[PDB]
Amino acid sequence: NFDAERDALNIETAIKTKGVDEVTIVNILTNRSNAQRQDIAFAYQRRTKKELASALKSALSGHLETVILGLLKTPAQYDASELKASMKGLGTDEDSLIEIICSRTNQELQEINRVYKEMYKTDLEKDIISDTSGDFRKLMVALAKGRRAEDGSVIDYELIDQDARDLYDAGVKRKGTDVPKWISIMTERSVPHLQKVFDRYKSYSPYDMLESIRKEVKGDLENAFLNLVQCIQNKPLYFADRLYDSMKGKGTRDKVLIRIMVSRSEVDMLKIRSEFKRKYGKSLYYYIQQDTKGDYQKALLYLCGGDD
Ligand SMILES: O=C(O)C1=C[C@H](O)[C@@H](OS(=O)(=O)O)[C@H](O[C@H]2[C@H](O)[C@@H](NS(=O)(=O)O)[C@@H](O[C@H]3[C@H](O)[C@@H](OS(=O)(=O)O)[C@H](O[C@H]4[C@H](O)[C@@H](NS(=O)(=O)O)[C@@H](O)O[C@@H]4COS(=O)(=O)O)O[C@H]3C(=O)O)O[C@@H]2COS(=O)(=O)O)O1
Ligand SMILES: [Ca+2]
Ligand SMILES: [Ca+2]
Ligand SMILES: [Ca+2]
Ligand SMILES: [Ca+2]
Ligand SMILES: [Ca+2]
Repeated sequence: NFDAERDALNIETAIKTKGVDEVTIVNILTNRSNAQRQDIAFAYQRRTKKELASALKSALSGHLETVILGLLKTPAQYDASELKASMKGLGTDEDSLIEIICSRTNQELQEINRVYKEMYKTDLEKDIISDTSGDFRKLMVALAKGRRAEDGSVIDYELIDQDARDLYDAGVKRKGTDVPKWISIMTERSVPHLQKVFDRYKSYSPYDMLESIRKEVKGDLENAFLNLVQCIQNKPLYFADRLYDSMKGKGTRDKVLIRIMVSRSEVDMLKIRSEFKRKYGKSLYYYIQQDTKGDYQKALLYLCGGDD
């Protein structure tokens, strides 16, 4: 059914139409997989001898341009470019750096590290170091390696219990905090293993893992731990909460809204939508529809995949 040559032709016609036909551009690109969009990009240059990304940057503008250009990048290229943006200058946008690093899998991070190095001619780890400090740096650097332990054939309940007590001994139980212990356990163990550790943790601590973080640490280190634990406990819900935060109240934090819709549209959007509706009462579709307008809105609603 998919025809890259046909799509590229229709996009070119839309770009050259007087005033630019954004609707057609959105209708096509937001209804094609990332892989198909790559095929469309090669077909476009093959036909016009011009790069699609460049053509669209000139033809589009505002939030819509941001969405479209983001969709044209491969998953790794997009994440790599988003990370670079968060660390730009004094990289004061720690929240974006945290979101990406705390949610990507070993496989995703392996490709991100590779592409980041190819695109910016520098190791992702070095830029992270420059935009982080203290234990916050140690945690982010560790996570970015994407070297989380694999899932064993058999569940190690003895270790699960061990880690749970260690987490407790390292924080709430003692004066101060043994941050390195928290970092080692939360970055080295597999996600599934940690989901069980956090459950078992409730048997030793009167505060769950999240509340324990709020009482033990502060600042970016605290926020990084909060994002990590949330994502480990329930990734779809984590993104649903970040999305809600990006639209609640006056205005919109477009940087977050666009990045999540673009990066998770083909990953777990169905689960994100379900968690969103369950917690916020309204559908994600409804929130997007109410916080944005025009072609930009249309594009995001297509990435949403539907109403709930
Ligand atoms: O939640 C609010 O912050 C908010 C809600 C209320 O609706 C209203 O509050 S009230 O007390 O006045 O009653 C007020 O509305 C805001 C709106 O929230 C702002 N959006 S934000 O910038 O994202 O924070 C903003 O909206 C204007 C923006 O330029 C833009 O909004 S959005 O689509 O990004 O959400 C939109 O402008 C274009 C839009 O970019 C185009 N998109 S396309 O992809 O190119 O097709 C397209 O949709 O057209 C619109 C409108 O174009 S026009 O304005 O040139 O005709 O909408 C803008 C707008 O509606 O003004 O500002 C409004 C109004 O706030 S103000 O203080 O009265 O100026 O706040
Ligand atoms: Ca137009
Ligand atoms: Ca432009
Ligand atoms: Ca303590
Ligand atoms: Ca809003
Ligand atoms: Ca808005």
